[PDB]
Order: sequence, then C-alpha cells, then structure tokens
Amino acid sequence: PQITLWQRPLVTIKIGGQLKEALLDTGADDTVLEEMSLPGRWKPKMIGGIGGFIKVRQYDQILIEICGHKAIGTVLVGPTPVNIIGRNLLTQIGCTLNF
Amino acid sequence: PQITLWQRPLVTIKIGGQLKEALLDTGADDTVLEEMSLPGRWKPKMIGGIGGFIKVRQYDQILIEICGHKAIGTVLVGPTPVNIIGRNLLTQIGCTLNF
Ligand SMILES: CC(C)[C@H](NC(=O)N(C)Cc1ccccn1)C(=O)N[C@@H](Cc1ccccc1)[C@H](O)[C@@H](O)[C@H](Cc1ccccc1)NC(=O)[C@@H](NC(=O)N(C)Cc1ccccn1)C(C)C
Repeated sequence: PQITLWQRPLVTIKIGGQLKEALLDTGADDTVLEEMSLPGRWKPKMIGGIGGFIKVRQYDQILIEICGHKAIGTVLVGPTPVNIIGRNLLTQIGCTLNF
Repeated sequence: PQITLWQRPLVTIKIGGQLKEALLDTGADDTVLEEMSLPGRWKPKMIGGIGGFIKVRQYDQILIEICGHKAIGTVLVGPTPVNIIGRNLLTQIGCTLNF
C-alpha cells in the first residue's frame, strides 16, 4: 500500500492475536507499545524523545504483523500515549519514503 | 527519491539561508527545529511527545526547502534533540509511505 500523510499514519497491527492500532513512524529508531504484559524475558531500558525520557521494558524477538506483513524484532513496552512502529520493524516490511 | 529506512531518514534542508540536516518524520504532526533566529514574529507554543512537553516558538508561513522541493508553512523552533520535519510539510512535498 501507499499511505498518504494527510492524517496520522495509523494502521492495524496484530500482536499475540490481538488487533491494535499503531503509528507508522519513520523518525523512531525503536518500536514502542502501550503497557501490556507479554510473556518472556525483558530488560529495563530508558528511551528518550521530545520532552525527555521514559522507562520501558525491552522484549526481543517479538513478532508483529503490520497490514498483513510480518516482522520480527525488539519491542519496548511502556507508558507511551501511542503505539509506535519504528524503523527496526518498518525496514522488515519493505517500507519506503517516496517523493 | 525513494528513501529506505535502514538508517535514519536525515536529509538536508535549507532554511533562512542555512543548511541543516533534518529528520523526515511521519509520526510528527508538526515541524520542530533547533533553536535559531528566524525573521518574523512568533507566538509561544507548547508541544509534546515522549517524555513530556517543551515550549517552542511558532513561526508561520516560513519558506523551507527540502531536497530541492519548496514548502511554505509553520515551523516551530525550540529545544528539540533533533531537527524534525513533520507531516505539515511532508504533505506539501508530496511525500508518501510505501510498502
Ligand atoms: C519513540 C522514541 C523511541 C523516539 N526516539 C528515538 O527514536 N530516538 C531518541 C533515537 C533518535 C535520535 C536521533 C534521531 C532519530 N532517532 C521518538 O520519540 N522519536 C520521535 C522523533 C524524535 C527523535 C529523537 C528525539 C526527539 C524526537 C518520533 O519519530 C516522532 O514522530 C514523535 C512520535 C510520538 C507521537 C506522539 C506521542 C509520542 C511520540 N512525535 C513527536 O514527538 C511530535 N508530537 C506529536 O506529533 N504529537 C504529540 C501529536 C500526536 C498525537 C497523537 C498521535 C500522534 N501524534 C513532536 C515532534 C511535535
């Protein structure tokens, strides 16, 4: 698909059989998801952004599906206001910017 | 061009006669640049993201050029970690996400 940017590029993801929505975000190096309790081992981590840093839990090797496309990678889980799909998973689905 | 996302989608912009690099950012509603003097009057504004809120100055109707394509629109200046080009100007230059 081609997604225009008139509105926020929110799409449906599947994670663990749940559907959710998430923002496709080319300016994020990492993927950050709203608080949830996945199984698995985590590491603590701090990620930063516009106003500062928050604390998150890092899970590795998580499979997410983005508009029917699979990707497998690290996900950070924390008190984010929005689910963010970053470049580590966008590359896997062949996603480009074009103009 | 077509930009892949294996690395950060930094490009060169020209603004107020300077060259800067900025991040092409589909997850941002707005464009935020590092502190600089632009000509023009401005309004104080607040914007947020991960981490919280920062206070910026809003300049309207600013000409900026992004990889040789012109855009005229609102630019916020303030203590951002990185120069961000958001969706208000990506749409002007015809930017889409594709996969
Ligand atoms: C999620 C983090 C892990 C991420 N950080 C990150 O990737 N790094 C710190 C590494 C790095 C360093 C240098 C260059 C690139 N990357 C981040 O916040 N990235 C930003 C851009 C940025 C990078 C580095 C420093 C500072 C900023 C995202 O790409 C950017 O799109 C965010 C995404 C976002 C949206 C909502 C809430 C939290 C985060 N938007 C923003 O921060 C903008 N805000 C908004 O657009 N809104 C709040 C509106 C909104 C509301 C709801 C939904 C979407 N958007 C700012 C720039 C105005």
